[PDB]
Amino acid sequence: CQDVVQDVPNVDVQMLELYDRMSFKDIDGGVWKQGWNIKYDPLKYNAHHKLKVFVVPHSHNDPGWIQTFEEYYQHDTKHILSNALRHLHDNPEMKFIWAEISYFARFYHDLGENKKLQMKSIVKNGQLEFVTGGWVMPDEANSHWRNVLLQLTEGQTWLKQFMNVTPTASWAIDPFGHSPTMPYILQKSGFKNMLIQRTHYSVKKELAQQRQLEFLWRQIWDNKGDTALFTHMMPFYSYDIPHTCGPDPKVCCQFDFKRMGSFGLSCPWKVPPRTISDQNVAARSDLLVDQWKKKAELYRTNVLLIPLGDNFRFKQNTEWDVQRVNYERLFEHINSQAHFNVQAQFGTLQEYFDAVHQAERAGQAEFPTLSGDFFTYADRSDNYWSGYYTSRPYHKRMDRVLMHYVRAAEMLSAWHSWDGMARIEERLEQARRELSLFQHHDGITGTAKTHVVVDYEQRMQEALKACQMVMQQSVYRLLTKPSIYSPDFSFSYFTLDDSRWPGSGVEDSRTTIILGEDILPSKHVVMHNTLPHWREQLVDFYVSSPFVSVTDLANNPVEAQVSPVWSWHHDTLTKTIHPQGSTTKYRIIFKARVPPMGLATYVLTISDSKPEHTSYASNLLLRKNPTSLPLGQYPEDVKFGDPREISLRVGNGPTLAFSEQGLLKSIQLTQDSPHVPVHFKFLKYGVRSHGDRSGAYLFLPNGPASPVELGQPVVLVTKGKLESSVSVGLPSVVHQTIMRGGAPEIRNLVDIGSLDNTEIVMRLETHIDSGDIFYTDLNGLQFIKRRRLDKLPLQANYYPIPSGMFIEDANTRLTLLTGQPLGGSSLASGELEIMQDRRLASDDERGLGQGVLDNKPVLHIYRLVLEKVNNCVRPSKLHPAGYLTSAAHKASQSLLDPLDKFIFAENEWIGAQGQFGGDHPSAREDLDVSVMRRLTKSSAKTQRVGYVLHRTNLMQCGTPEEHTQKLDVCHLLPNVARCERTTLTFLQNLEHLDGMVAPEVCPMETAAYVSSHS
Ligand SMILES: *[C@H]1O[C@H](CO)[C@@H](O)[C@H](O)[C@H]1NC(C)=O
Ligand SMILES: [Zn+2]
Repeated sequence: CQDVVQDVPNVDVQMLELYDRMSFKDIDGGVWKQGWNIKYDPLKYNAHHKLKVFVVPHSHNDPGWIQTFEEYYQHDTKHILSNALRHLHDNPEMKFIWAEISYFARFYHDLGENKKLQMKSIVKNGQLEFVTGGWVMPDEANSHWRNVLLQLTEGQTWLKQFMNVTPTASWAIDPFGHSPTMPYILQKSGFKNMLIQRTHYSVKKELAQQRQLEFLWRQIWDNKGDTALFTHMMPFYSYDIPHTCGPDPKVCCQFDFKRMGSFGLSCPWKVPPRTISDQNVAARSDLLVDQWKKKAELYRTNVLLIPLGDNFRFKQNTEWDVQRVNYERLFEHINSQAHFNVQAQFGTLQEYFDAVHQAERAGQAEFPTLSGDFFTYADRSDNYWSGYYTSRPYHKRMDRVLMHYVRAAEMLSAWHSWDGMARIEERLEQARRELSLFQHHDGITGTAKTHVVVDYEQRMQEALKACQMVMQQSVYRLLTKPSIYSPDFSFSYFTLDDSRWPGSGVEDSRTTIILGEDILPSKHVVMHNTLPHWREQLVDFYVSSPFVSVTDLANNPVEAQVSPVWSWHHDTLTKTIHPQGSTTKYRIIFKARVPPMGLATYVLTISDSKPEHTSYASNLLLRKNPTSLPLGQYPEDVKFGDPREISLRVGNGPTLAFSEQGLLKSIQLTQDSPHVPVHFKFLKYGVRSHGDRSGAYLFLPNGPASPVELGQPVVLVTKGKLESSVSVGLPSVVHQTIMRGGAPEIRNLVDIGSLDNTEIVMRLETHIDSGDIFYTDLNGLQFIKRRRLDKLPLQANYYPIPSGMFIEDANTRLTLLTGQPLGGSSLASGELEIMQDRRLASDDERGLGQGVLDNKPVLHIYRLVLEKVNNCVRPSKLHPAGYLTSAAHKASQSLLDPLDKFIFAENEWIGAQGQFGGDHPSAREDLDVSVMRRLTKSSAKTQRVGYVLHRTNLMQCGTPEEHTQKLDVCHLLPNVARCERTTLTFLQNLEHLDGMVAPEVCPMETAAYVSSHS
């Protein structure tokens, strides 16, 4: 295995190093506004060395943005695809590329058989080519790598089944900045090439000057280069026709033949296209070939890519004709005029890349190596697209909840083969497709119109219900004596209980377990653990009495804690935000211990008085002018006091101190150790009163953030043996710090209300001497080093925080893990900050046509890990990556893949069993079974189950941490007949494995395996 820590890769371009050296000056470069006046030697091309030009027609189709998926399908996309089928069928030399399989599958299934056959023929013959082949073209900033792989697999599995093709070239022309997670997944999924477009204009200029726009993009930790994927970065400001023929848009716009009047389009540079004729073709060709030869100067081979397309293009039959016939007249002239030394034709993306690599093999070019990412994007001036790292945060959090429910539903149901009447495959395909659709670069990004956001939300709610159905049918089957199991596939044997989604204060969605001597004395509950190691975690349920005790199924008592159910109210009469306790519902909390990829059953039983193994939390309400807070049968009376500082410690864990405003002020790791300053603070950013305004995409603050004025907030302290917490009602945020014996959990119930033109940020202030360095993750997969640059504006220093961020010095590290993607930064040494929500009244001129005024309450979740790192083996100061410690990684897993909780619905569960998975191997802590999916339906004689195995890399800090078992996924199901290593989409077999054993993977590697069972 390669060492991902100690060997700094030697690459030609390392983006952090490039950023440190670049000046980012925004000067007027002439017609290429953000470049320079390109010059070329006319003698470079001649009869023995011609410029080969591939004009690649395309149409950018968004699966929701200004209209919903279905509205665009009906108004635009079905017509584009119907006319592409007709025009390509009738014009053999015409070509077209297509990226979004969600739309193509919607179209293809509605075609009659004759047309399905014509479509398969134009694909098989190379006229219509799929590029990437994912369900969508995903956002690359906020998306989790597991969901980028899920959507890629959904689209490619459909293409293999119906079209018999698997794309090996990727096309990503619209995500707002680009992540190395894409080549990581694509290279492990059979790809050979990829193309990107939205990168900072200063980066395009710098790389163009060195002819480094084509490069072998490897991961930041890859010393050998085996992760490398050839990448083509487009050079100009847009993928539209005016910015794809060459450097001068006033000229290129004349070659977009849809802009002459009858289509309602024109050229803003004021020179319209003119129909090509025999009297003007020489002058028009002279202008176009000049643009092409200028573009060619920015690249190393004699093969040139010229995209020809824009948003929802190629819709009307007359548009297909006007573009095709005019370009055909230009090609016939150009190709017959030797003095141009050009051979131009319509082509596909794969044809371009195959010709580039033929040139490379002929020794005509060598390409530079590159590592790093392409965030944060700016398309012009100081307009940095860091706002969408936070926009519509409710849905960003929903993404992560659904991510986990899809994994858990696919894994729980994979253990058995199911009859078709159970509708398991149907519900899982619906859930995978709605979560996949939301990965779109106007979905999770929060950049769609309000009614489109509602459509994505409704689709995801249906997907969550589908996952719940599959999960509860699977738990009932896995834990019921076989000869007793009698399923009704439409019945709810269990209901899921989720404590953090939508969350307390967001929706009252949880069911109370109703017990009583005259109705039901006890209730079975079941926990699932999707991770491949034994895991303990506190779990809580609402119960109708405080006198409840817990047992495992062998009837062994389990220690439990009961606390009140507290809800916060914005009291419009007293004008204060304060908590109310329930006098008939209570929370019971206990530690569940669950096998690897397994289930564990417990029983909750009511008694007439305080049970021996259940304790009760104390509660203290700090505020001036308190009023009583009765709690029904709860056995401990609420105490009151004036605001004051307080300290809490649960178990042997850290001791946390809080200010009189209920905000953390210090963390003391052990009895002996020091009280380290760690202060939470809430601040607000505003919007500029003149100049450009922040909107869904852009973050354009009117200077550094200002502190939220807190007043004298109400603080609630709950102290228990198993769990303690401090909660405070601040303006727009109920902020909660929860302690269970390890790193605290932070929950913010964020309701920005009607505060227009405001972005609320949560900042941590420490005295850690981090300087200008901080680390943020990319897609939940890797941590990359960031350097704050005072030569760039504040918004350029904001990066996506898809799952975590940290700062450190020689001795101390503070890591904040997140349960949802948000934007953040470290704007000064010792600080971390992360945006909570943003409400903007203005549109930011990128096409959305509205501000962001549809905010709703969201419960954000986090874990805060302060650690000593002086003993850790860390990368050298020149390495571009960082790595988590064991405790930080486990804290991230506690947020993203918590235990699932099921409450048995009926009064009695006949045939109930206590555990499932006790014999499953408990794998080393850095290994995860990211995906477990049965790939065959019940009628297949040979069953197949696919697994994606991911190993992260954790720092070595001196903990012996030992005894774990080897995990061989190919032997998790019995009767194994074959084990194969496959691409990550499961679509191609790469290796037949000896002994039917699937090896574990190396740190930072991901592999897929498929086991076959007789
Ligand atoms: C397409 O798939 C392979 C090449 O990928 C080809 O040999 C096969 O005949 C085609 N279609 C079928 C029958 O799978
Ligand atoms: Zn788009």
